[PDB]
Amino acid sequence: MYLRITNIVESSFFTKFIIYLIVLNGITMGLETSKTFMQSFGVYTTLFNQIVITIFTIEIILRIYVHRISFFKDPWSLFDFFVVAISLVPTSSGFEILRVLRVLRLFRLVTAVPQMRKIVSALISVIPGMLSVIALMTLFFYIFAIMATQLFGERFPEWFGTLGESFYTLFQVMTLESWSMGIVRPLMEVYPYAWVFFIPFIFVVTFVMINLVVAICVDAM
Amino acid sequence: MYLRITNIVESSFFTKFIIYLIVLNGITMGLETSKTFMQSFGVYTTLFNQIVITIFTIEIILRIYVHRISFFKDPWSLFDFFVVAISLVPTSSGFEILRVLRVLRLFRLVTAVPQMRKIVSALISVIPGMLSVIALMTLFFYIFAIMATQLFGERFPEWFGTLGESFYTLFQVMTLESWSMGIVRPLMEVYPYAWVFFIPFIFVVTFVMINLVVAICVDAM
Amino acid sequence: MYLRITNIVESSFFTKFIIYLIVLNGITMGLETSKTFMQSFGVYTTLFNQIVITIFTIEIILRIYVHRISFFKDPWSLFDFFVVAISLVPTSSGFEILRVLRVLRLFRLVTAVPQMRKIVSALISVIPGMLSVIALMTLFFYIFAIMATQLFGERFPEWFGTLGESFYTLFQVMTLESWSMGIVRPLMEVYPYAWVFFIPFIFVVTFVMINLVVAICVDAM
Amino acid sequence: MYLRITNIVESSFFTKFIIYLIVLNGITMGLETSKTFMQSFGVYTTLFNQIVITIFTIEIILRIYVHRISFFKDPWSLFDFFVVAISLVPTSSGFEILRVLRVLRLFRLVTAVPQMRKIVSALISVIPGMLSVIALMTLFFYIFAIMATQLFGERFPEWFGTLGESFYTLFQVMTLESWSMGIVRPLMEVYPYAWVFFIPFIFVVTFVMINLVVAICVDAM
Repeated sequence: MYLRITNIVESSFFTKFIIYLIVLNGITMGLETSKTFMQSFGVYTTLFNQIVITIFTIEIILRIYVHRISFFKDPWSLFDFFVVAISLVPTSSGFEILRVLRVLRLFRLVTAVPQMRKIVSALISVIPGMLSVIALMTLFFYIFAIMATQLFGERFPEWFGTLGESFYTLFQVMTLESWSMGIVRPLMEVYPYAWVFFIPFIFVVTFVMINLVVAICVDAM
Repeated sequence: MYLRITNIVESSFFTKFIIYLIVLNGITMGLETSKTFMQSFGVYTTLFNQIVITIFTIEIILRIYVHRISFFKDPWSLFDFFVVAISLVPTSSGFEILRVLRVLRLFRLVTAVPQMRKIVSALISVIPGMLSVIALMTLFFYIFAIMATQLFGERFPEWFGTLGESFYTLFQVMTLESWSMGIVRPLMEVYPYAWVFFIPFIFVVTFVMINLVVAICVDAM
Repeated sequence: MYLRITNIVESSFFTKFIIYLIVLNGITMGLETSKTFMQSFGVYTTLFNQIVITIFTIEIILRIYVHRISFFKDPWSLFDFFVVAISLVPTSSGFEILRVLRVLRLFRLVTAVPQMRKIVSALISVIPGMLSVIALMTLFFYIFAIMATQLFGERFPEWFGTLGESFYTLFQVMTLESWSMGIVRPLMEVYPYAWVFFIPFIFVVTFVMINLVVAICVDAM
Repeated sequence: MYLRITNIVESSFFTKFIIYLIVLNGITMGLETSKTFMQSFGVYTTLFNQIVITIFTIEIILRIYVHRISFFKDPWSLFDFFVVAISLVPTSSGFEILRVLRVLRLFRLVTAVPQMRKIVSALISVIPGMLSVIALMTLFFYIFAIMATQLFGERFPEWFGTLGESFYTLFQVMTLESWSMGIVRPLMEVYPYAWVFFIPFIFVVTFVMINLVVAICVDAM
């Protein structure tokens, strides 16, 4: 029966059918959002969901047979696998994160549809040639975060009282959001030289970003 | 008479004249702004308005005869058409949106004048080679908008209570405006892990935009 | 005597002497800033100023003789001329703008010193191939500014009650500063669809900027 | 014994060992952050600190013998030298700045590890080809800082009362943070034309930065 199913799976109708449900369930997720719609077509949608997830487990099963080991070595199928598994976990139990994470299946539309795979693929290919810099940066944040925690955490618990607190704040300063009016001016009210810690941080972190950008452009060209 | 008129439309004086009015109506449009001016040269300008729209419906007609089917296949013509059309809709009735959209006619200066067309044409030519990414992103915003609405809309109605409110807020976060001080810090007051939903979102969204820019730059090369 | 002076001006000592005073007066301007220093070396500096400006008028005079018409056709000398003229205007009379504008002479250091001329020259060379786009943009702002003045100036006098008010605000939105929390969220409290006017504005204005950037990189390469 | 030691320093185990401690002291540095941890493994870590700095002064010495004059001519060596030196300065005395600067040792991980050196080296190599612009800009900030101080320092002490306060504020405006809502709008409440000093400043500063980026990108190509 292998080739029998292998012809169903490998078929056109099959994919088109799946890609059909994606956009269908996708639209349903947006309506499941409305408190009103839920009072009307409430159940209609709830059932439509259990249906799709079933149809999708069947599909993922068929695909594994038709691909055996190859499947669990294909990034795209792996995703499809993991994304459907989450959707499988009972509506209740544990936290509703999983209940929310289910919407991640709409990402199935990137997998199932070529071109999308193309862009995503092209974007990710760039990541590798950025890890050296990304690593440099994380070391940088780690070092400055530890320094900030012990330089301002005492009098500024909210923004630097912790290593993670400091990580968050330093990240914020990097995006340049409210860094002066929101964090450094207030800080200088107690530590007049805090600017000696942040301006440099801003320069180094900005310079890198600039370079990083350059890299991608020049390397792609 | 075809060739008779066709020689008027195709004439220099014709274009130069139309371009003359554009800049004139254009200038008079900025005075129509002054509460004071409107108390003096008020009517002068009002009449001058009906005059220009007249002359312009004339011009648009002639052009259609001299071009027939070709006119309604010319992007620039079409624009000129739809922009003068609006300007035609009666001063009253419905809403004043239309009454405001009239100023869109000053865009005719991009049409009537070469060079401007080159830039607009050059800018737009790039759009098509961005649709794969723009689609990817929209999908992304859609998925995260749904998640956010069901994760923070209960306690944060203003920013996430709705799918559309969430779209707006997520766009704001993308432009990085007030994302930390104004949205995420407050959010973490109730949801300590909210940073796990927004930092990644900021990374993905930022990465893409970076790439997209590379593309505009690389492809032009 | 021409060649006599033409040998003084054209000399090395001459330039080095001028470039010397620049950095000298430059440092003096930074001290003239201190309320304290002004209570001590107050006059010392005030005289040192009248001296330099004199020495500089002499210099600019010599240069004109040694160059005649060529002078008033050299951008760099013209600047030097205009910048010294302002410094000439009496300390009193009119407004102190001129009194402040005097500090513009420190820009003499860009003129007098090569390399600086080089960079400035290279930066400005780019401007020309940006005017088409810059023009497009100014038209854009003009049109949207007029629209905003008549769409929100009534209920938001501070930010849109005027054509110029609107120009300023729209510029702010372009730099993306407080555009949502600061201007559009508040605006939507009265005009729920204001986002339909600003998001597009943000996209168009951002797209252009992105392109503009690309241009310079690609054209320079 | 030269070659005897020279074979230890030059050995793999030597480097791997040093790199081992870096990551160890590194990890222990993030725990030294926890108020709690310090109440438990408090001393454990404290002693482990004196141990590492010891081992490191040893390592730095050996290296100097095996390299002599070459050591104090190696940027990376020098860094390792000056970073361990600080870490040597007694826990007490003077200020704890030094006590905090100790964490800078984790930067040794950039030194001791190749690849990291490549990036840092690659990033820095670009700096030199930016000094002409960086000089131009600094001149610019200096001139505008002086002007601003004498134009708004009287009524706006916090942001412009001083040459240095002005430097800080102008830098903030350059990063575009809160420049309108937080600085210029308030300013215009007393000085209606302040927009004539800041928009141009924003244009010049933005233009340059754009170019500077082009340079990093173009030159790498």
